[PDB]
Amino acid sequence: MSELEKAVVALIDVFHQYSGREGDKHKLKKSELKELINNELSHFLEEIKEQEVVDKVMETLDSDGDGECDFQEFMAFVAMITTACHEFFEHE
Amino acid sequence: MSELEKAVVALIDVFHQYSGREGDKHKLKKSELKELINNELSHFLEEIKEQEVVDKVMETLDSDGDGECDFQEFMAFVAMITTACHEFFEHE
Ligand SMILES: *C[C@H]1C(=O)[C@]23[C@H](O)[C@H]1CC[C@H]2[C@@]12CO[C@]3(O)[C@@H](O)[C@@H]1C(C)(C)CC[C@@H]2O
Ligand SMILES: *C[C@H]1C(=O)[C@]23[C@H](O)[C@H]1CC[C@H]2[C@@]12CO[C@]3(O)[C@@H](O)[C@@H]1C(C)(C)CC[C@@H]2O
Ligand SMILES: [Ca+2]
Ligand SMILES: [Ca+2]
Ligand SMILES: [Ca+2]
Ligand SMILES: [Ca+2]
Ligand SMILES: [Ca+2]
Ligand SMILES: [Ca+2]
Repeated sequence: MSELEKAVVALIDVFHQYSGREGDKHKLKKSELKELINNELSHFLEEIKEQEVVDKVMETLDSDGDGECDFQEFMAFVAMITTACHEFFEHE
Repeated sequence: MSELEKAVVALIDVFHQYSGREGDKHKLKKSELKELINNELSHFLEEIKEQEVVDKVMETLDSDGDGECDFQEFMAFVAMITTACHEFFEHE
């Protein structure tokens, strides 16, 4: 597989690992999203240590308003992060 | 870096490699997008061998209508592919 293909699979993998912990196995609840961010984005995002930060992050990502982050919403989050880093690294 | 973080960097890397070949170094023209798809998505997408396919792919991805695929448009493309694979692999 190419680096791009492996990246696609990694995105699916990490979402699977975290979404499947509790409740709906295909959505991230607050606790699952928090742990995904804290364990897997520790170099890109500040560690979440406050309930109010958990709440605001979910509120921002939950565009369909069901209180959880589904795969499409997770991809939008990944796009946000990647775009920020693209602009940072390319000086855009 | 986590697998998720490495994936983010890979997306930026592959876009950088292809966008920087010709013209605007931060957008993919038709030839650059074609080669990105053919070289880097050879296991996910059928190889593009026809001008009309190149044209339709760019037409679909070029949501701002400037004739090229920028980073945001590339991320939307990655989201399309990853979502398709997520649904395939999770039986969603
Ligand atoms: C690509 C990531 C990165 O290196 C950032 C962010 O996490 C994200 C884009 C913006 C980068 C920062 C903010 O945090 C970073 O981790 C850090 O490397 C960057 C510093 C060095 C703090 C400069 C600001 C920039 O926004
Ligand atoms: C995750 C990718 C994948 O494995 C696919 C696609 O490229 C994408 C999701 C859908 C998969 C297919 C179509 O092409 C694939 O490469 C292939 O593995 C899948 C087959 C086996 C052809 C079954 C249909 C499915 O849509
Ligand atoms: Ca869950
Ligand atoms: Ca939601
Ligand atoms: Ca939804
Ligand atoms: Ca270019
Ligand atoms: Ca465009
Ligand atoms: Ca644009």
